[PDB]
Amino acid sequence: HTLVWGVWVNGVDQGDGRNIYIRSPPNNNPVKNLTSPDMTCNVDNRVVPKSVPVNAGDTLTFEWYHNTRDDDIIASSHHGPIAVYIAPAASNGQGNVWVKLFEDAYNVTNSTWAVDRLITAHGQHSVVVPHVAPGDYLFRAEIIALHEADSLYSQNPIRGAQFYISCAQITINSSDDSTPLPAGVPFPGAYTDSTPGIQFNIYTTPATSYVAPPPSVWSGALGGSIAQVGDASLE
Ligand SMILES: OC[C@H]1O[C@@H](O[C@H]2[C@H](O)[C@@H](O)[C@H](O[C@H]3[C@H](O)[C@@H](O)[C@H](O[C@H]4[C@H](O)[C@@H](O)[C@H](O)O[C@@H]4CO)O[C@@H]3CO)O[C@@H]2CO)[C@H](O)[C@@H](O)[C@@H]1O
Ligand SMILES: *[C@@H]1O[C@H](CO)[C@@H](O)[C@H](O)[C@H]1NC(C)=O
Ligand SMILES: [Cl-]
Ligand SMILES: [Cu+2]
Repeated sequence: HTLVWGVWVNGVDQGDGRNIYIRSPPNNNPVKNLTSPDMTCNVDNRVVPKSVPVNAGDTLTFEWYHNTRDDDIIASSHHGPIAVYIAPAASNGQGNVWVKLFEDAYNVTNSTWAVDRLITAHGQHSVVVPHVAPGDYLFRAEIIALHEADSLYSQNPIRGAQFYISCAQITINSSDDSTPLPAGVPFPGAYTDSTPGIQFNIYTTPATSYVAPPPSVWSGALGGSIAQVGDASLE
């Protein structure tokens, strides 16, 4: 169980964003139903009042918490990958609009899942804002926890892959638009019971074998990290 508190821009904390620039759900409960509209931006998907300003090139940092800011972040059992997508806010998540900007499953060297490292990075991970058409966007951060993913939720509703999904409202101001945004995949829709990465047994299968659900990272993506950029206790 985990939620997003706010975002940083170029290492500058933008302040508490809950129900403000984040479309926050009432709680940190997982989404599990792959066909639910809840797969779009979780269970309380609606325009919230503000939208964070950025430029192409900027480093946008998501910040997750479990119960309170800079706490244990998310329970260690919840091993899994992490993705970020983007879409035009016009679409409100609907249609085939979602383009992936980032992916991190398992790191062979360090021998840690993305989530493992997110605990260590005080709940912070980042992407570099791409050169798309200025305007309003949604950035969808997605944690998949696989602690019960040896079953499918459709066949057993008290197990299955767990999605922790958070949509941030981001306004891109300065960009030259050298890589305009493509069409994307829909959510719900893009993940099924048969998609790879959705059913997987982390107790028997070695993490090295894990393949994250498609789609692939779009070519116009600029990376890419899971690491603390800010100190929240300093404020
Ligand atoms: O460890 C491997 C084993 O895991 C089993 O699944 C466990 C998870 O390991 C465990 O982390 C998970 O814990 C949940 C708990 O079920 C929730 O009820 C609880 O919900 C809290 C929330 O954390 C709070 O922040 C919020 O304020 O309130 C709610 C209500 O109390 O959150 C924790 C995680 O933080 O429980 C799972 C099952 O109970 C697998 O099932 C097993 O197969 C694996 O071998
Ligand atoms: C999953 O969501 C779909 C779409 O809202 C709904 O028809 C279905 O009842 C849900 N299934 C599970 C068991 O709930
Ligand atoms: Cl859980
Ligand atoms: Cu949980």
